[PDB]
Amino acid sequence: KIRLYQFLLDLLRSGDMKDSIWWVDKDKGTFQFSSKHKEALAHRWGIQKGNRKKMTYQKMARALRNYGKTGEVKKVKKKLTYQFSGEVLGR
DNA sequence: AATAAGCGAAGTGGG
DNA sequence: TCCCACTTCCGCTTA
Ligand code: NA
Repeated sequence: KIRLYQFLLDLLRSGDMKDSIWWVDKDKGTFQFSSKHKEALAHRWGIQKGNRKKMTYQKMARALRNYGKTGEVKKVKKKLTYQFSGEVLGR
């Protein structure tokens, strides 16, 4: 199945949930979730994965934090904001 | 307090 | 066997 970082990058490229997620500086790979509309995007991730339970933004962000060490996605010190690596953006 | 974002041991999937 | 890539659960911290 698709990886979480790829699901997010694909959404940003397609624009299909523009009210839930958006680029901040696409050249730098920085993006931000909507405070009010991020849960709908989390729900979509869980359904795409076929997980047993309903996915929540909290659980999705718990997965996102695990990318910090390997580098695919890092948290930015701004509300709801993260940054893809150059390697992820290049692929 | 109420609300929200952010943080970081065991269970599940598919190798 | 034992890692992948999360998922789920739980408790805590900061604003
Ligand atoms: Na939140």
